[PDB]
Amino acid sequence: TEQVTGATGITQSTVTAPLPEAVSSLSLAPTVNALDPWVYLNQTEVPGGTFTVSSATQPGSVLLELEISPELNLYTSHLFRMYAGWSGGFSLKLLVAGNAFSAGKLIAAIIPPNIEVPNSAYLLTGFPHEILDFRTADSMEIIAPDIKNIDYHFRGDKLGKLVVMVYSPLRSTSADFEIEIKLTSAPLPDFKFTMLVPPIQNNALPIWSIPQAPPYSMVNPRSPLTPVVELYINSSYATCNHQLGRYTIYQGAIGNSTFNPSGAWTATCTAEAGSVTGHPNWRYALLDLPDNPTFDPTLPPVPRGFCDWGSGVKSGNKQHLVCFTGKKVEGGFQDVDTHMWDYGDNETVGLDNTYQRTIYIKDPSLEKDAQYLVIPMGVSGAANDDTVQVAPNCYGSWDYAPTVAPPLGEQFVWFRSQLPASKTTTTSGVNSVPVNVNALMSPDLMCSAYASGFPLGKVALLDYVLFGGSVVRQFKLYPEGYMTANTTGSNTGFIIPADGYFRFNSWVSPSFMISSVVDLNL
Amino acid sequence: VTAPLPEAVSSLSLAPTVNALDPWVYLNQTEVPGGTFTVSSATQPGSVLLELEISPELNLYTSHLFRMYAGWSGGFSLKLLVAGNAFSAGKLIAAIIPPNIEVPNSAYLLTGFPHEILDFRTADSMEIIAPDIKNIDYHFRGDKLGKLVVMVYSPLRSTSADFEIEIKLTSAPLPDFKFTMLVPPIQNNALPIWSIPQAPPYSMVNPRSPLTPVVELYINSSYATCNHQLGRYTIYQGAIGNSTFNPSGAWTATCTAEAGSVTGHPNWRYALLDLPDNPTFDPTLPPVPRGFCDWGSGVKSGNKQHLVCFTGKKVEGGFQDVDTHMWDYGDNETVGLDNTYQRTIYIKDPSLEKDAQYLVIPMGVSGAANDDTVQVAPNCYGSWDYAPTVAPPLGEQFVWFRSQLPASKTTTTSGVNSVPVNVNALMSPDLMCSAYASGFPLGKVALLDYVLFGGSVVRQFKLYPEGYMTANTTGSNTGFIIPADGYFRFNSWVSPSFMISSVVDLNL
Amino acid sequence: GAWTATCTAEAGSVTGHPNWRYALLDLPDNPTFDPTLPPVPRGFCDWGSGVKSGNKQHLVCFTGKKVEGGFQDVDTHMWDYGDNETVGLDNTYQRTIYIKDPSLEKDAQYLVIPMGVSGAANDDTVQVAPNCYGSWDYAPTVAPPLGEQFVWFRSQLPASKTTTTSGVNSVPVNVNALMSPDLMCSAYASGFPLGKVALLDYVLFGGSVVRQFKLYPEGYMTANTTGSNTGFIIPADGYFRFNSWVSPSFMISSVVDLNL
Amino acid sequence: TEQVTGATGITQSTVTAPLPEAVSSLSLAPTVNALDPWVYLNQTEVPGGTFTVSSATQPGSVLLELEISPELNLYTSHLFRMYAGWSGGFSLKLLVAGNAFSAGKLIAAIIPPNIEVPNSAYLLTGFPHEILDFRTADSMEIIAPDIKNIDYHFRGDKLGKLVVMVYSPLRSTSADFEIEIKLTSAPLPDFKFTMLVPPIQNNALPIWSIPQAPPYSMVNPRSPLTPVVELYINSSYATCNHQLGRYTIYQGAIGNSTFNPSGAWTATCTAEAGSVTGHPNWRYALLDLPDNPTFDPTLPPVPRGFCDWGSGVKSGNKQHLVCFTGKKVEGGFQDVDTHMWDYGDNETVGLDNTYQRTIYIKDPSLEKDAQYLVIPMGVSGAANDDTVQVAPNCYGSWDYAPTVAPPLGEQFVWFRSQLPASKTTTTSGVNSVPVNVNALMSPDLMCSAYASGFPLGKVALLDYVLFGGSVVRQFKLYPEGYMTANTTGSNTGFIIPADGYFRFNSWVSPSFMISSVVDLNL
Amino acid sequence: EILDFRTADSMEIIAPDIKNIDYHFRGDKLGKLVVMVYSPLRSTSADFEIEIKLTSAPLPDFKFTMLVPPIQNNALPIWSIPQAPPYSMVNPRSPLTPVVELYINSSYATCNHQLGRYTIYQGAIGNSTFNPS
Repeated sequence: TEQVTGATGITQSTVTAPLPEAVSSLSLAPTVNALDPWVYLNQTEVPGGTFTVSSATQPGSVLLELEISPELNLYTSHLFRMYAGWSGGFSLKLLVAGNAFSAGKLIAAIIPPNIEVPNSAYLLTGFPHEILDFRTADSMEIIAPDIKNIDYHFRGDKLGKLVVMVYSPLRSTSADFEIEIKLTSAPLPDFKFTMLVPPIQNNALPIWSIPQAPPYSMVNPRSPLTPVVELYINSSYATCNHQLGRYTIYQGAIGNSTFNPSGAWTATCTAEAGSVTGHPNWRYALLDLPDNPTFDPTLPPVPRGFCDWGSGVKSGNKQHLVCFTGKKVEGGFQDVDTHMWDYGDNETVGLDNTYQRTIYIKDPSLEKDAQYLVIPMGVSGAANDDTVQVAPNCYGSWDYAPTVAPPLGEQFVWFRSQLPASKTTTTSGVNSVPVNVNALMSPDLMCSAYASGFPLGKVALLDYVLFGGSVVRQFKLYPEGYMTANTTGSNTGFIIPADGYFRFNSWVSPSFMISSVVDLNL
Repeated sequence: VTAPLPEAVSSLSLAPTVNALDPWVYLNQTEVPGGTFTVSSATQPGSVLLELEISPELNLYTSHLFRMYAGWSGGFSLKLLVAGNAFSAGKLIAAIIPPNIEVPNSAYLLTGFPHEILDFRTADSMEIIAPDIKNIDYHFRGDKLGKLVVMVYSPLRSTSADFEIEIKLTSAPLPDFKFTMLVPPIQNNALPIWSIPQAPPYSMVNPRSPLTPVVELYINSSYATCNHQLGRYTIYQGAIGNSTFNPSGAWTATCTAEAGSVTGHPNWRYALLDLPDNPTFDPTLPPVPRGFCDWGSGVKSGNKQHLVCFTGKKVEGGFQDVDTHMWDYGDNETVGLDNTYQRTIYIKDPSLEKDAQYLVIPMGVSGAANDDTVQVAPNCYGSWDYAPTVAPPLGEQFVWFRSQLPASKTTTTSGVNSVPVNVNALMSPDLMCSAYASGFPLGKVALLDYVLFGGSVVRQFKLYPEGYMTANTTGSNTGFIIPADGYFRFNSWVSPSFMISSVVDLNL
Repeated sequence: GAWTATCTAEAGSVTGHPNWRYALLDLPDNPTFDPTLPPVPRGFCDWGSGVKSGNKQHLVCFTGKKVEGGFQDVDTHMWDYGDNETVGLDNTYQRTIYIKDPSLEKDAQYLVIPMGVSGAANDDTVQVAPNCYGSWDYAPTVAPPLGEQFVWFRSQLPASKTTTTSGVNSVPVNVNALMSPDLMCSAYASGFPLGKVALLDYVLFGGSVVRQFKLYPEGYMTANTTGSNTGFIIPADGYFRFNSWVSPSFMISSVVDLNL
Repeated sequence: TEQVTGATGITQSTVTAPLPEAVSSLSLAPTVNALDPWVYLNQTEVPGGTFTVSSATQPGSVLLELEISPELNLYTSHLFRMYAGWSGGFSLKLLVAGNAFSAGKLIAAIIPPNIEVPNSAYLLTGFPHEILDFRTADSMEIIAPDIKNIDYHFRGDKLGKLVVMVYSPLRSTSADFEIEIKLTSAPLPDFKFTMLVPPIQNNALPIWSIPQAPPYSMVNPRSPLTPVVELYINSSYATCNHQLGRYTIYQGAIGNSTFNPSGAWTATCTAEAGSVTGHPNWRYALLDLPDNPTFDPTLPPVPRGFCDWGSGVKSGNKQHLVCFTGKKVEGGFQDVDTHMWDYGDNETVGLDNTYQRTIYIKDPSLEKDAQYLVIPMGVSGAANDDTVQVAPNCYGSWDYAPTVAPPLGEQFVWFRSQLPASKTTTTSGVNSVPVNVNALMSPDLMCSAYASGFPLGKVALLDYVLFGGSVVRQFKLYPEGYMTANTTGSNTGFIIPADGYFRFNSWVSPSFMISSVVDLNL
Repeated sequence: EILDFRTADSMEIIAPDIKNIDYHFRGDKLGKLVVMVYSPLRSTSADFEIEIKLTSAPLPDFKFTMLVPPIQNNALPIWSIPQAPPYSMVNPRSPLTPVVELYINSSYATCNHQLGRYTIYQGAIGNSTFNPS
């Protein structure tokens, strides 16, 4: 069908099925559960279906990739949580923003299941497909068939994918009119469910309901016992090699990450003899691991969720970590006092800043092979926020969290925590300096995330309401744990408030660029 | 096509009295109150531009009749007008929202609802019938209502025009639409038409600076946000904070004046404001007397910043030897007290009597204080529902009621010399007059025409329910002025997101 | 806003009791002294304390020499209207006014804050506004229809006496205003039916006690009163509410006993 | 109906009647005079029907306002002069300039009679109406009905109005393409006249024929006996408070304005005793008013059309007015001689510069209560063109002409007159200085205006032909008397020639802005 | 409907059941019947209170539904008081002393007692108890 615009211009509401539909008989299905007709009639936006194509996007890179599955339409996905088996295709719609002054083509091809998706103008046309002009636009209705060899799917079956790619780049220099694409779908008339079953499955919940709580209520994994004073963003902090604050939906807490940071914040050491030749006698001590009684590489080499300060790579007499320390005694501990301690030993690499039992202790009179408390508390010496930020190098094979960096153009938003500075009037020899701690992610959000497991291949785009809805920033939360925001400026000290009320916006693809922009320089 | 969901004529048999309407009301078409919004490339995707409800408010004729009637039924034939251009890129999807049903943030989900779409480029408006979804034979007053939600089916990719598009909605009750239960024409619902009496702003009063006529209107980018108390008013909540409908009466005040001296620098003496309105210093009622003062000259300036005041010892019959005296708020040397809202204040008089009421007339300001300093109202923190600090939506600036404050100098050694300054009042009770007279449609903004030269020049301002007016400004300047000729006039109801078509060049 | 005012303060000497000097009110609203526009600045004052009292009756005022930026030495000063010794000028509306200050500069603007009264002046004396005659369509004098009395907005004016020899001491008195702009607010908002008087109910004790008043289009409010008293007062609790449109001849069913 | 443009673009010739037509039976009409069919077929431009809408015009302000009456179409109006009663509607056409690159809507609503016309996008849609797009344009044919409660109108009946307003503002930044709107009309087939009557009525003549005469032939009311040396324009001369040169079509000559300025230029005074304390003894004198023998406020306080120089507000020994003066004697006057005279007295305000009998006279030996001639002649002292321009302040209740200022953007064009300077070689004590006089309007034009009374609510747009048609300026003549031109520059000394040949262009609304522009700076 | 005091004949006004719903449950919002003095007693020659009684009867269409056991929290239309002399009643202020008589005193303008106070809705108020003894 075709229609003219308000005046001039021409827009086509194309409908076609690039690949024929082979409706299954559902004979093997024990019971073919029907479905509400108004669901077929109604259309919904596919998760991650909103991809924007500008004149800068390279031609050939795929912008959208959807598995033909009940997850496409919200209603069908929610029902699929009720049922067990599903069948039938989907009527996907491509809503395009056509102006008749733009110039370019997009191509939508249905990739069969178990077939790799290529990304190039060439080499992608082979698949059954359709080409949409940007000047025509308006709702190319793709009848995405249900490519099947079994009569109806069970959970986990590999599924065909619809992929949209820039067929011909946008070039019309009408002053950078980007084209936004919305994709919607709904079950085809042939779609049917089967085998009703209690509604608890592995489905990612179609909408993840964010508990309306503020960040300052959240705990700081790297700095428990310290409220999250504000959310924070820095350009310099490219990567994050932390092991205490790191959680993911799939693998759970990683490395030293724990869901009770305050609970595990404490640790103990055996205080083995010997010391390095530093001006203050730094007696060695080995952290005792309740979970690793038999020291082996596959488990962590330090107590779960112990410490992540990692002040200096070669910190000698300039930087230190300060901690309460007391000798274990009947009941509790003996005269617990603050002391300047360090990871491993400065004298040797691989131990200067790593994760191992061996650690410096300021206490000159540290008893040989006596259990000693250690509370990392804070930092002293010449440390600063960035020196704290760099976590110690973790090595071995103890499933430690790999260091990660945000996608180009985005930056890691952190849960900034203000660390009080403890200073002694008497000559205890130790004076913690004011410092701050940044946490990649807090377990509180991750709890609701685990409840509403992310849909595979999608990314939680959470918009952060700050001033009662007047100001709404947008942070992209990745399933790996880190949260990122699209930033244009280049500043290290830019701040975000801690008003709260995180809310779920929609499911977007990792490549998706946040429409909202945070000017760090501003 | 035109009707995504066919209307279900209700038999109304349950209605005690079927109140028909003039057929010509159905025949005629007209724009709807508040059904005006601006869509622009700067708009955020997935953000509902506008939300309505199938209700007699859609048609102004139907609303006017609704003031007479208690019950009503039927949908609304709605026609959507687009101020589009050829360069425009995008489509609009309007999805009728049955009551109790939530609205998805995505157009791909809005498509499921009974909807209908046009193109920005096409000129002929599209007609969408928005049926009334009823679970009862007819609809009483105050019940939940199905919503009409307009969403940009496609945002502005080309954006070659780079100027927003105006949308206006027209509605018509369906032939099946019927009223019932005739009642006296007095309803809490907002009147479709707001009639603003012609009163020049100078004819209005300045809450911040009584006794000084509003000399002009002011615009300033520097004054990004408003934290004032006296000026603020609200259509719904009435007066907020210290603000009162009589700034003149509340201007006077007094303090018990306990015999105490300043601690950091004992050149001043401490006095506590009595609270006739608040019998006891409660954390919920205002800490300062109703409508007293919000100069906030000093932030930490113990001496350089000072407020003037006519002060006198209280005696039988009246006060004593009322003389100018310079004063401050709380403890200048104290954090949380140098500039806050509480009883303690500075007093210049070296001699202050132990617990004697002193007249307090804030009068004016002294020292190095300036307009910028006074514009910053004292920071007040507590649990007495202080008036919240507000700022205009991005792209719009506050318009204030500028007032001129005369200076006062003394040759004799009274030690007080009031520096000349200006004052800015957020809103006027004289405009709240007609505001309260005619209610605001919920979640809608009044668009006011301000006429200066007998109609030759008009400035359009948005007046929000919160009580603050804004103007679209392309430029950025600090000292921009607007005359006080007057003749405020109501234009239309617009959504808060609406952008004023007219623009004001501040750099001019 | 109109309360403040200024006078050119020309070099004129008082007659009768010396030590006072004449001053002319400047007319920012009225550029030039005209027989049609008001002779005094808009909304200046109408105290009219004295009728022929050269010294017994007087008005207080905060006055200061006008200079760049602002006024100078704003101090209380005793003042009056026109020529207290002159018939047709003692109590009228003309730029000429008494000034207590012995030192008045030749043609310098002075701040004029009418503030309050002084001397023998009392509430009755202030209640009599100065007689104004001319062609400037001054507000006509009005009286209530027989059997009804005006209801006024009483206000309290604090006194002020000085220990230092400033020579000015304000006597405490009250003030009565015929109508309030805060009520004319809604009056203008909703016009009056032609030739009809609004009958409004005034509620004092949360509805326990009500008082019916008529609000005439001329601005004055009246109440039917069987008794006759001078000092009768009514609480200011509030809650004015419109009852019904009535003809001017209407007699309020409710009655207020003044002797009570 | 619809039609495409030369290529692309789309234009609609809409026809519709927003309000139904109720044709009267004309039963009560004694005789229903028919009307020439070709008049119905033919279309004409309505007076004031050419209103231009640009992207700067505020949305909401009404641009056009036409009473549905025979005055709309020229032919019908001229016939209506022949007849007595009229009936029937009109087919109004909206000719729009649509480009398909513009963007905006205008709204035309038929206001019923005796109903106030509002001006706002909202609050105006209630009336029966139609919305025209600027991209479609081309002749929306509005069938303006004849809203009647009487079967056929008599003269003076209130009539419904068609009002056109900016429904949606023009914004298309195609480099300031303003849109010009022409409105034309013609009687509907039902239109009929009745009761033929001799053709002399109160109708404004449909076209006002300007007598082809030059300004220098015109007289200068403020300075008779002095030819109008040129037409003149000044930025500084904002308002005009003159009482000698002021005429209007409706109320006739106002204040001291007279149709024989030269005839009344003379006056006489009684020369009452007393003088002010100025260095030269300025004897007082009271002007005798033939029309005001009993001095009363309602009539003027000075002789009709006496004097308007008004040199100085506080002119003492620096400025004066000079006039021939002679003592009345048997026959004529005794030794009439020039003398420096003044309005009222400098010593007092309200008399310094006002209109009253009392006036200064230079003559030291001015006889008490002796009639004396006064001929204002010219000016002396330190006067200049602008000091002369300011007329004296007029006060009282003698129906004096109110001071007026032009609409914003326009300026008062004047009839500049060059005043010869009389200088005495002998010590007569008086020396007139060269000066000029500006006149708001001359009675000569107003004579033809009275003949062709202006249509109510319209303004005479007269184009001034100067160089034989090569140069044609445009001056808007308001019925109040003043003539104005749209000026862009800001200069006080800009001049217009006195070639002549004023010609009538068309009837425009007061809000109308002259298309032609005069650059004062140029 | 409007009635005049002077007339003795009763005026019948039908009080319709305004329903936005098929039928009412217990506790729903209901249309109110309001009686107001249309014109005041300006004459006041009587100066005595005029008593008003209201009588009602269900309209023919009036109908019930959903039979249920007869127990509801609503107040009974008729209140039955056992015949008990006040001296047979107990005095909270002074137990052990029978209520000798009922007392009126103009001087006792207001009551500030705690023990005596009782409330139908709130039961005992302040120190008051159902067993003063």
